[PDB]
Amino acid sequence: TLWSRVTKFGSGWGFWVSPTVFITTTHVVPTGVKEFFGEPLSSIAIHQAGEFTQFRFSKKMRPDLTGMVLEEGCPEGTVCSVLIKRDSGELLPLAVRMGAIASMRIQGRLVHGQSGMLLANAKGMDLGTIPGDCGAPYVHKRGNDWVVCGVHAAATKSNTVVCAVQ
Ligand SMILES: *[C@@H](O)[C@@H]1CCC(=O)NCCCCC[C@@H](c2cccc(Cl)c2)OC(=O)N[C@@H](CC(C)C)C(=O)N1
Ligand SMILES: [Cl-]
Ligand SMILES: [Cl-]
Repeated sequence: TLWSRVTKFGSGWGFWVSPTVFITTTHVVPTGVKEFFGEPLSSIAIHQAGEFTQFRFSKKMRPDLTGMVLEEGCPEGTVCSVLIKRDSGELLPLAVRMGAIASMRIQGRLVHGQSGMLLANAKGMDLGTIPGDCGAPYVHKRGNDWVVCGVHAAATKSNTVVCAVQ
């Protein structure tokens, strides 16, 4: 069910935190549209800053899901999994050790987020390092309660990643 939250969106992915809250990276979001997921813009509260986008829908969009904890990044040193899917729906998690919060200009856009380091398989598949992989969530486990703390925004050709954080 965790992976059923990861949804193809625009030029990447996003993540359902709850039935009404969807997060993604700003640069993958469609532009010049009258709706997202069939809902009018009048029924969505949208907040975008520092390459983090949050949609709060007035209607229950993903009632199949429970709510989980969304936090604004994680402590330095946390090991997260980036829940990358590819177009088949295949599940390809990327393990990352997270570093410090900062704001970094990457290809003209300011990313407010956390850099991290990837922990040969990933490279063979360009995991995290193709445009279609952005928006995937960074998660870690607190007991058996899952915490999402960012969205994939950037990564070097070849092993630093950046997730945008609220
Ligand atoms: C998702 O859209 C994509 C994932 C990262 C990716 O595709 N990397 C392969 C291309 C790498 C180009 C360089 C990197 C970069 C530059 C400087 C610092 C860092 Cl850590 C990474 O460019 C990006 O990652 N740029 C991302 C889009 C920006 C608007 C944030 C990007 O391509 N993300
Ligand atoms: Cl879940
Ligand atoms: Cl910007």
